[PDB]
Amino acid sequence: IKVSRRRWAVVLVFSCYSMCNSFQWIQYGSINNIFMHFYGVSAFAIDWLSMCYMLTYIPLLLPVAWLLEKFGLRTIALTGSALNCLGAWVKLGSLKPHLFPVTVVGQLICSVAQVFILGMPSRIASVWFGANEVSTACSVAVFGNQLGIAIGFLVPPVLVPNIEDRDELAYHISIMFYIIGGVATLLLILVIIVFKEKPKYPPSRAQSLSYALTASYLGSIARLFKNLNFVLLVITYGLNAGAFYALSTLLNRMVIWHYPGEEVNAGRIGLTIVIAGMLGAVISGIWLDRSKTYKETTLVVYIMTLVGMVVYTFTLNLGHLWVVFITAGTMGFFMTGYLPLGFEFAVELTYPESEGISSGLLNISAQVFGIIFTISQGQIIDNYGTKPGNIFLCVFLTLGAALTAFIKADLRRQKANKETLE
Repeated sequence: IKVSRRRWAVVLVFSCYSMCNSFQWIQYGSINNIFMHFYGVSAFAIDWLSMCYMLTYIPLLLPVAWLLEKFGLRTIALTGSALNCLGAWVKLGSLKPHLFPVTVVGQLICSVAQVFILGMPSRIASVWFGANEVSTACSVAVFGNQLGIAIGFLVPPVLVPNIEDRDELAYHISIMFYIIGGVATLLLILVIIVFKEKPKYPPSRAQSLSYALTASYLGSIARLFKNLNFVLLVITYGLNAGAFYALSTLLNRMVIWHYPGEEVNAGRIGLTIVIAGMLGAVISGIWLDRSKTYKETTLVVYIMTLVGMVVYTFTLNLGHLWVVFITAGTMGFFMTGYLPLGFEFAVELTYPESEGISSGLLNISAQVFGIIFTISQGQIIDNYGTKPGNIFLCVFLTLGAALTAFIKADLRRQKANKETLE
């Protein structure tokens, strides 16, 4: 068994166009107050450019999983990169005040490519890396996707200033679309020449066993939904992860409403939320591995997410910009840090069911609640101001905190692991 040096280039290029794809998800929500003026549509319409990523994930998750297991890894990788590249070039045809529907068509194509990209953070690690490197390679793939959102907040406010003149505003928007289109096309060329179908030699003994080994999705889903403990965890995971999508999409609307101007600083808050959360994941992941106390750390971290919202909700309008950075950073520190806790707690409760099925339900719950929260909070912000909009998320996250408390620590995988040893 020998491993090839190509394994690091495979993840590096994958994390690059996953970074580009995540940029296009939030490139409209970071400058939401600017795209409203360019196209003349309301804030609800601009939020759809960030929510169509959520909608397409729900029905396309299962077929893409079947496609990935059928046509291999390279075919899905080419499809995901080409659609991401194709969607970026379609957007450049929408550089007119009246061509908003062209933007939606272009973003929907990028929305389809999101499913083909988020489907294999882990599968790339299995095929290309040995048993020791599976854990770190899977995190690097997720590392790029999260870092794309951080770039997606900081950059658009710098490239696109708040100009009343549509004709001059279109040039600045054109620069942003050209760079993303150029990067996506440049990475699409890279995907063609590096991503191969499989490494020349197996990377680990398990992969050799996996290749030699070579029920249905609906059969598994029935059994997981019989686990009451997992059903509660699915709901609580959706409330937390969905609150992240809702707040990220509406972050520009909340910040600009209380601080006129300062579009560039609103992007910095978005970067602060993501970057702090990226540090939250590694701390929570390391702590959970060492302590192995899945139930207690899930409740403590989930409560801190509620505490983050409470301090964020009331300190946003105090009139101080720096305190928003601290409150949003702490708020984002625990929201993204809860994601590794939810995944590990779900696999622990659903043993020996496949991790892909368990993680798929959590992701679907995240997108379903992301659409509900974004729609409901948007109407509340429009009609009742931004404070009831954030309070609405605080109330729901409080409901999730109680539901998590009733989850029984049925850590059956830990029981199974010690059973094999004895």
